[PDB]
Amino acid sequence: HWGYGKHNGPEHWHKDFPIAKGERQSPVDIDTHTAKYDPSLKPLSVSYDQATSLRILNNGHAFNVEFDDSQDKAVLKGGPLDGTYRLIQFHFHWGSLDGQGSEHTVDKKKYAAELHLVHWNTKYGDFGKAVQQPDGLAVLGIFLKVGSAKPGLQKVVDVLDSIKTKGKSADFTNFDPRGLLPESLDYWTYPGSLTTPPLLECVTWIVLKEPISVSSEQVLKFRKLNFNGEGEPEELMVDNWRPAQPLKNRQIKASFK
Ligand SMILES: CC#CCNS(=O)(=O)c1cc(S(N)(=O)=O)ccc1C(=O)O
Ligand SMILES: [Zn+2]
Repeated sequence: HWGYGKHNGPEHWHKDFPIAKGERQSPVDIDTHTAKYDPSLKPLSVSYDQATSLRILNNGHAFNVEFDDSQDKAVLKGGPLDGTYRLIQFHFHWGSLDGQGSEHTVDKKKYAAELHLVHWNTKYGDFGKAVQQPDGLAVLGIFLKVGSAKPGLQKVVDVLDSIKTKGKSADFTNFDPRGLLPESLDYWTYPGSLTTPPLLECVTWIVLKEPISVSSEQVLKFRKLNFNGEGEPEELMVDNWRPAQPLKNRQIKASFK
C-alpha cells in the first residue's frame, strides 16, 4: 500500500490517487517575498480551552492525537475562515535528520518537523462529509525547529513507547494542545489539499510564521517509532513528509507585514 519508501512513496501516489497531480495540492513552498499581505484577513481565533483529547494512535504513517469532536469544544475560527471548524486530531511529519521533516517549506528552508492540527467545518455535519467539500477542512500547520525543549510536548513524547508499531493505540486524555502553540499567531494561508492519500482538495491551510522549539531528545523519540506492525521487520518512522508541490494558479496570503 502507500507509504514513504522508494517503492511506495510520494512519487508513486498518483497511480492510485490521480488527484496527486491536481490543481491545489499540498504542501507548497512559501516564498516569503511573493506572499502578499492581506489587510482584510482577520486574526485567527484558536479556542482550545475545552478540548477533550481521547487517544493516541500509530496509524502506520504518523501518530494521531484524537479529540472528541461530537460537540463544539476545541474550535478554529476567524483568520481566512468563514464559520466554525472543530478540532478532530493532530499529528506531525518529521525527518531522519534535523535538516528535513517539514512538508511546507519557507523560501526552500525545511524545518525538522511540522505539526498539523486538523479541523472540519461544522456546516457539513461530519468529517466524512466535510472532506468532500472545497472548504471542508482547516489545517493549522506549525513548524518545529530543534533547540530548547517544548514542555507542552513532553506528555506526547513519553507515551510513544506504548504505541511503537502500526495499529497500537493508548488512552490519551486531558492533553492541552495550547501547549504546542508559538507566541505569535501570524500566518500564511492558501487553498490546498490533504498531504496524504486520498489527497483530497478540501483544505484551507493556515501555516504559522513562528516555529516552536523542541529538543533534540524530543524529536529523537519521534524517530524511534515504527511504520511496521508488531513482529514485522523494523522500519523506523522517519521522513514521513510529502515534498512541496507545484503552486499552480494560487496566491499565498500573509496576515502580517
Ligand atoms: C478521508 C480522509 C482523510 C484525511 N484524514 S485526516 O484529515 O485526519 C488527515 C490529514 C492529514 S494532513 N497532513 O493533510 O493534515 C494527514 C493525515 C490524516 C489522517 O487520516 O490521519
Ligand atoms: Zn499532516
